[PDB]
Amino acid sequence: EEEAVRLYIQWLKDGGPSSGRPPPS
Repeated sequence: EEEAVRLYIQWLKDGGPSSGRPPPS
């Protein structure tokens, strides 16, 4: 991957679109 994901999935590891944050983008 490209950290399309690795900040994402990972953001998603954080809880995705329901994280305390928002997506990688």
